[PDB]
Amino acid sequence: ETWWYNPSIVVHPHWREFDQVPDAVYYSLGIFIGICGIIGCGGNGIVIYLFTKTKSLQTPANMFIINLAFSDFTFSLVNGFPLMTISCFLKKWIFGFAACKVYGFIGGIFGFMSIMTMAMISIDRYNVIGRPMAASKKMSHRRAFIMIIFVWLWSVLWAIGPIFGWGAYTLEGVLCNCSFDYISRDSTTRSNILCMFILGFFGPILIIFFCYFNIVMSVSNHEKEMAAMAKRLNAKELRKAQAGANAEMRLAKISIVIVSQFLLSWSPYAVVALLAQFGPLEWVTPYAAQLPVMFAKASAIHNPMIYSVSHPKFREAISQTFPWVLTCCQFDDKETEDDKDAETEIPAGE
Ligand SMILES: *C/C=C(C)/C=C/C=C(C)\C=C\C1=C(C)CCCC1(C)C
Repeated sequence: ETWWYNPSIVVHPHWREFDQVPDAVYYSLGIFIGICGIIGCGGNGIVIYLFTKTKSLQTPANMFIINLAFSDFTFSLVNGFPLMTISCFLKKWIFGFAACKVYGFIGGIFGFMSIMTMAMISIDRYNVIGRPMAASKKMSHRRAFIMIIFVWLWSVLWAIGPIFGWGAYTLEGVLCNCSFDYISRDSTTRSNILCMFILGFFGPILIIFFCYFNIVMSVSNHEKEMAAMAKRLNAKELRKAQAGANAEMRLAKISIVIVSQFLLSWSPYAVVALLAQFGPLEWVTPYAAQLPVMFAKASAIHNPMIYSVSHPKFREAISQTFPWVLTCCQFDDKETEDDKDAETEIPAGE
């Protein structure tokens, strides 16, 4: 009688009025997300593997990197193959309501976790680079451990609403994947949406901007300070300190790119959702929602590749364990120099 009917999940009327997209579209969708599964799990596993097992990557702050990779790993796993990919190739979500809820909840829980984790990373950056060299503070296992616990609590908190009625996780677009309900406009649903956007999204963003804008409005605070101590009878040994700042600065840079990646990837979909909840629902067409959600879902497969082309110590480790990966991005000793000087200790004024 209909092409959208699902015996397990009641599809919202809105997605029911559209014609069914072509077969080629479903197949491309499944192939697409399936490849995010491969790259995502593959790439994130490597970072988790390499970071937890390499000695040069054993600093507390790196725990955030691992947590981020775990987040992205699980997102790519659950959101790709087999729940969505298989659903696409059958042009139907054949896994039941319970799976859909788990799917949507897992998508949100780790989506909120990746930015909040980034927030914790932006904080570390502010303590090492954002503050003055005299008060510079490195991350401690204690601190880091507590921070990720906050991350986990926070992430689960703002994504579990729909699990208890304060919102919902159902099918969207072509009905082969799940997410939260941004169509229904009841008090309950709308409050959870507002909470997701404000607490889950805007929240960590503020932390980010407040930390990076704070690192920018301190580049000069540091510019001067570097000199005052430089001519401060600071001998050739000064170079060391300088290398350290370069090394840290590079990582801070990286942090911003992965954050930029996240925003560029999620902001579109976010917007399409808001239109459906506050604007012309007629704009929210099958592709209007689908294509931008795919872009968002792939977000969880980028950091690893970003790291592989800009992270020196990490690039080192790869060359030493899975060198084929660095083919087009060949590694060289010179990439780790700044870390050498920054750590090479001076023997009593040398
Ligand atoms: C494919 C499945 C998806 C995208 C499930 C998403 C769930 C969810 C609660 C998402 C929340 C958001 C982000 C994460 C970042 C961008 C803004 C939100 C609030 C849409």
